[PDB]
Amino acid sequence: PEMVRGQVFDVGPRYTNLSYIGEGAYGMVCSAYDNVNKVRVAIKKISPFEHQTYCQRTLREIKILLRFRHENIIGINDIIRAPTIEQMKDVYIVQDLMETDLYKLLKTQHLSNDHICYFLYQILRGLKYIHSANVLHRDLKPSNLLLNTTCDLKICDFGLARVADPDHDHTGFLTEYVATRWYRAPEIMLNSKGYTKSIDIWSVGCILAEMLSNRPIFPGKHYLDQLNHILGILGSPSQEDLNCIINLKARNYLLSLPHKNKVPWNRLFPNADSKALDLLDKMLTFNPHKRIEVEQALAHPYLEQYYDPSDEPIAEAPFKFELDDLPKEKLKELIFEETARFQPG
Ligand SMILES: O=C(CN1Cc2ccc(-c3nc(NC4CCOCC4)ncc3Cl)cc2C1=O)N[C@H](CO)c1ccccc1
Repeated sequence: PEMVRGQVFDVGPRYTNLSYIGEGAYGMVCSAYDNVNKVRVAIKKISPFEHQTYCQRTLREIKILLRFRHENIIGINDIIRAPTIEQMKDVYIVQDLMETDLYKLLKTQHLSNDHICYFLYQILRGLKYIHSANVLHRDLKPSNLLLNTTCDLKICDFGLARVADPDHDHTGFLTEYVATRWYRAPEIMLNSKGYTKSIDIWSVGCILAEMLSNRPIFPGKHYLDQLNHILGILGSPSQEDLNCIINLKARNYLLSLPHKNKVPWNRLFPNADSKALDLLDKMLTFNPHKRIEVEQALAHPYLEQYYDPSDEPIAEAPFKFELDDLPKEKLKELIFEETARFQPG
């Protein structure tokens, strides 16, 4: 078999001429020539069966992405694994190959207002579909937005995604959380388990802000520093928004802080389109109940040149699947079952 940077890449006969793309905790990714469709593809090798939480992510990723079909959501084209559970140590997930991601693009490229508008439109168009399936992405960030050579955008990495559960969203103050720090909504640190659609809109707000300046808007250096940054720009919460936080630890923390005034968006972003800043403000609302929803965001005047609800599809039914209690050994079985459709047969 072909190897790349040490690892065996058992992807043939269909996929040949591998080039290394990158690596992480997930595994390793290469481009490969697909000998059926005659295009290069992305292939990521995942080796998760020795820890339950890698199994969870892999299964969430697989189940969600096979059910979803949308232009602004990365699909799964093919999955390669051994023919038996016993022999299955790796899963190879085949996906459309994208030129870059919004993280890499933001470190080197100034975005025109027309690019920001188009990228924001596509994020929200994909997110409309996600939310319509009652799913929360929960880790939206520049590196999870893939881009092709014509700036078409696809949301990727559904391994932290959850079915929405707003009746069980409440928790205590400083309750530990998994998703990416700079894009975490203020309520995560105060009283939310991150089980409502509003968590994703916050992350989109952060991404909008970052597109306007090429710098993260709330670059907290650790867990409660993240609220420090947030409140440094939004200013102190209003009496009404505070009264919505019934948890006493969280409310009294907020009351203990000196009063801070709102930094106006147009001084933080002096060159930004004023409509973009109005939408930003509505996505970066402190109170999650008052935060704009995806369909409202799409209908915002900033996006008028693209808004077309008949061309912003929704999912055919809500998604349902839970996984926290299931062992490593059951999750292997489910990944095996979920990938069977791709086997010769
Ligand atoms: O799978 C992932 C996360 N990842 C990693 C990755 C790498 C590359 C591409 C990708 N990249 C490109 N092009 C690139 C060209 C170079 O510039 C950048 C873009 N084109 C297409 C794709 Cl799909 C996509 C992904 C993705 O979704 N994590 C699973 C589930 O959470 C997981 C499972 C178990 C434990 C931990 C995590």
